[PDB]
Amino acid sequence: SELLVNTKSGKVMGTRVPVLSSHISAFLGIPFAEPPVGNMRFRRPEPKKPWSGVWNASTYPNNCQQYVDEQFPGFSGSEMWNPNREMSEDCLYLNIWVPSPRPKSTTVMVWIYGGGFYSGSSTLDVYNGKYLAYTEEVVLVSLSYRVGAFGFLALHGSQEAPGNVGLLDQRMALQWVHDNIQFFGGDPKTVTIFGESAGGASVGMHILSPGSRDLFRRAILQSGSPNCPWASVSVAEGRRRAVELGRNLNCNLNSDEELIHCLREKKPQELIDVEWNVLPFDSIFRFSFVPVIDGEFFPTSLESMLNSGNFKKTQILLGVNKDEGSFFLLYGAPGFSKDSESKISREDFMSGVKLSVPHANDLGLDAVTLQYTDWMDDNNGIKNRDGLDDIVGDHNVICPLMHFVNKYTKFGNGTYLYFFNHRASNLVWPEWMGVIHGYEIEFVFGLPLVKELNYTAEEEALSRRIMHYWATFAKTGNPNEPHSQESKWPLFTTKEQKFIDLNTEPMKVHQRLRVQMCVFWNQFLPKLLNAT
Amino acid sequence: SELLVNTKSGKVMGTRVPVLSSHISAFLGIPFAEPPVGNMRFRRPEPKKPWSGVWNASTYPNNCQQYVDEQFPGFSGSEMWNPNREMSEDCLYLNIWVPSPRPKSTTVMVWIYGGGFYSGSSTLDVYNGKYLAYTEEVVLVSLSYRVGAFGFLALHGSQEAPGNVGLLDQRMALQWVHDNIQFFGGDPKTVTIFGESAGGASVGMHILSPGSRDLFRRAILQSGSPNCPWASVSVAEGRRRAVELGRNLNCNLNSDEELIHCLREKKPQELIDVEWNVLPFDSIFRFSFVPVIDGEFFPTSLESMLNSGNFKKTQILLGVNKDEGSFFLLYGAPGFSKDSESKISREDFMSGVKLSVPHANDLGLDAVTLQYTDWMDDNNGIKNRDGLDDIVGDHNVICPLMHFVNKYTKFGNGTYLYFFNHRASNLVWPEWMGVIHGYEIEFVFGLPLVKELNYTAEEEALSRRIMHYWATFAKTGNPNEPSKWPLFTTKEQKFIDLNTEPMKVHQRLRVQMCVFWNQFLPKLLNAT
Ligand SMILES: C[As+](C)(C)CCO[C@@H](c1ccccc1[N+](=O)O)C(F)(F)F
Ligand SMILES: C[As+](C)(C)CCO[C@@H](c1ccccc1[N+](=O)O)C(F)(F)F
Ligand SMILES: C[As+](C)(C)CCO[C@@H](c1ccccc1[N+](=O)O)C(F)(F)F
Ligand SMILES: C[As+](C)(C)CCO[C@@H](c1ccccc1[N+](=O)O)C(F)(F)F
Ligand SMILES: [Cl-]
Repeated sequence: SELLVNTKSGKVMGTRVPVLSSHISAFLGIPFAEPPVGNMRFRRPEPKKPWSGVWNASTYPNNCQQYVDEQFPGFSGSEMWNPNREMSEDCLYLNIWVPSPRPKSTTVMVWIYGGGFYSGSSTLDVYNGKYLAYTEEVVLVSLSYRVGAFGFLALHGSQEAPGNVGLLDQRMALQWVHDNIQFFGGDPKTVTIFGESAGGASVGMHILSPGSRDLFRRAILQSGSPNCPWASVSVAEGRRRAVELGRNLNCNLNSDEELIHCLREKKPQELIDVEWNVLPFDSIFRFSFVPVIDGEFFPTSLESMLNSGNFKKTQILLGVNKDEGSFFLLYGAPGFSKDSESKISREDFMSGVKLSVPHANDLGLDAVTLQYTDWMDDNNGIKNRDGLDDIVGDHNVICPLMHFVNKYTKFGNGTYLYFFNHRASNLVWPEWMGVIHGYEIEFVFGLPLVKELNYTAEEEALSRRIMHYWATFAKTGNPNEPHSQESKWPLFTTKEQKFIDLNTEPMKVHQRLRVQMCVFWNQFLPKLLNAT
Repeated sequence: SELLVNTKSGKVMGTRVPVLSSHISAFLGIPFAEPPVGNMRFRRPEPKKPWSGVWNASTYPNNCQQYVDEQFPGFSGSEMWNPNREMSEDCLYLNIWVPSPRPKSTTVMVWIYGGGFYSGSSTLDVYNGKYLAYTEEVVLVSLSYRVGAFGFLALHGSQEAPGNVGLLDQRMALQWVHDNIQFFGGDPKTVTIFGESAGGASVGMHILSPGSRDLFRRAILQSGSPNCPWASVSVAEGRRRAVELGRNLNCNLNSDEELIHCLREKKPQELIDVEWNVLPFDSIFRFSFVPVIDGEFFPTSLESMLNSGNFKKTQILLGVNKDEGSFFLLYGAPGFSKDSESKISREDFMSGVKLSVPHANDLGLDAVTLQYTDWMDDNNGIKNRDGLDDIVGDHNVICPLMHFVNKYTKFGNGTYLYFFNHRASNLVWPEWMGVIHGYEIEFVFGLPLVKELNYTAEEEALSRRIMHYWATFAKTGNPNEPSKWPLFTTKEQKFIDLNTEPMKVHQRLRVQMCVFWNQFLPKLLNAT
């Protein structure tokens, strides 16, 4: 049977699912690690021990314990990102979509959801992997990993809560894929890991980490890169936060042993409820428990590894969306509302840049402000809104990614950069938010191909070319089909620095994506701040 | 006679001079102070001792000892600024242009030449005051003052070379006008001091200095203000340079009096020959001997005086020209040439910014560069040129003056700001240089009216209105006679363009770049 598979660990029974007037195979909730529960909470994940009999893999598994967004209850625009299954610590599972009839040894794509390393689920409606698998005939894998404290509590020196275990869960799902994807018609030698936001950062951390390097061939990073300011902390910062987490729950703080034993006695939701209390400053686009530069999963600073070319050499495809910042300003900055134009006064702009660049001293904030203010028209609420938007998106996403692409390229074997700037005709968020962080995803997953979701014809077409670029990149390492008559996404090179827009207009090639502002964020500000 | 005048210090005989198919009286080289020579070198000026008989004021006096420019021998665009008379240390004279028939108690305008405090003359063809006096019926005065070491050698604490004597010379010329201009038909209660560059700066120093306030009514500042980076130094920096001059002429440096007596024994040119060697940085738009914040001519810091409103409260009219920096890049920056578009490479740009902002550290230089560079097209030679042309102009002239204008307006009684962006049709300098530092002057003095100088008909008209604004301001404190030039206010910050096209009103003159230069960069440099 097409739906029964003999994996290394045990047998698996999938389910046939309809997809655009056809069908394909799905294997949902397949375990790839022993449940990280009880005294195992905060520990490195252990391989799932073999099982006898058939594993029912016909339904999505649990989502990991995480903070649920309740800003807009019942609003589809936000809840579309919330867990849609029972949360549980027993959440280490992956999902596979296999074309029917089963392919021989085809391209694999592994999806690593984002969500600031504090949230995310593999089961969301926007991650339904059937359309992409079916349309591009690839084997699509959806993995999961512990988020928040559960996946990132870092008490360096301790083997009970070493940190980076959520990144280690990802690696184990990858190893799983490497050991078994062949039984599903996938080529373990041609696996592309791709992810958005903390998912794009994860992908890049696997490109850097020596222990993850050989578990994949190529990589795709969307709206996130490993060196993002919010994607990692030092061992000290990691330890301070874990200690503060304990102080927040009246834990014994004599030793890591006692602190850790204490935390393992708290119910999940108890940790979640104080999770945000450990951050250094009041801010936006900052998350509590994230990867740590431990000298193990990450041998040295991300920067030195990047400067010395100490990373996996291969082809990467990555890009950003036009308004990566709006989502965050809406949730945590004064002046912004989802029920208005959110025109920002000069006062709100000032408090806004402070909430956005939390680590900056006075001189630093002055420089940012100077950088994003039109002093001829400084009371213009629209300019102030768009100004703060760009601040948040340039600082947290775009410039850190450009820094990364520019470094990676000196050593890599092929880079393709994109700027997604298409505002969906059916977006549920207000107009001022633009092409929001996370909204190219529905195009990558081909949701526009399901007529009942009301996308325009041209949107279906955009979705089809994006999936084709992705899959084609995945199979070959170049998004372009050889000897094709269509316009060509050119190679990004350190000398030319070319990239394309991704929208419904005919492709356009541009150069030096946001250089001005990125020269500021990547070179100048860092210096100004170092000078102190 | 109309040409014979009894002054307080003595009798003076002027001379009749033609002007636009007509005539007016001219009184040239009237002495307003004892020649500051010999033992008097570097000292405060002493009032001119009265004389018996009649003083021959029919020809221009000597120009003060100064570094003559030889960058372009023969070339008129540069030589028009060099001394056109013999240089001497006996150079403290002033010139008066009086309309004929002699007016009664009329408006006076006193001109103060510039040239970074190291040069300048009262006799240049472009300062001939006959056109302005005749056309507007004002008594026009051009005074002079010691420049370079002779006017600003500063060994604070000594009476042999206290510093600021050149500013004290200007002040004495003002006292003279105050005590005598009435005898020439001028109203001492309606004296306007105006000047450009070091001259525009001087004007502001007299607005600041308590000792100079009651000697004039109003002020006009052209492309210069007191707080310009190049217009002053501290008592220590002043002393450091004075000592370094001695070290350069192998002088005994045991004490101030000894160092001084030694500098007095040198021939004028010997001092001039080592003048630039005392600058601490390798740069442009920087001059060796300049005013010193001594606590006497200037009570406190220029800024504290500005913040506390400690200065003369009156009306002021000032402005800048579009391309202040070009003159300076041409002379001292690589890449620039009088005979080419002077397109600048990225490398000549980096060095050019280091030459323009000599005090800033690396972080500072980065902020400057970041600010004036278009990174999507960083190898554009024209943007690099125009870009460097703005740095030097914004830093040295435009932003220091906008800072001044905004501090002054908080306490003042009326501000009028202009932006001069017309390029003379007959300019001898290359197009890339634009509207150069000092070229509004020919318009303020109405040279466009003398037909043989070949200015367009519309340039004569631009000159005519500029002169009328100046004189009308001088006379009433408002350049408008009952299209208006609106008042500048801290809320609106309005100013006008001064060109051939119909007047246009703008707001917030170069606010973007000046927020950088006046607020951000200073802070950056202090912190780091
Ligand atoms: C494809 As998503 C990385 C789950 C887009 C939204 O997620 C952001 C976010 C940003 C600003 C406000 C709220 C949220 N949110 O609720 O998820 C965050 F934080 F997860 F990264
Ligand atoms: C006690 As809280 C007001 C959930 C700490 C941070 O809150 C952020 C936030 C809240 C929810 C998802 C993402 C973010 N963020 O990325 O900053 C914001 F925006 F509300 F301040
Ligand atoms: C009305 As003027 C203030 C005597 C014209 C420019 O003079 C500048 C200058 C700037 C750059 C190069 C050369 C010179 N120059 O020979 O005078 C300086 F220095 F006098 F102010
Ligand atoms: C030994 As030299 C080459 C007379 C030091 C300064 O020289 C300036 C300069 C020379 C003549 C008039 C004005 C300036 N200036 O304002 O900087 C420049 F430009 F030549 F370097
Ligand atoms: Cl003495």
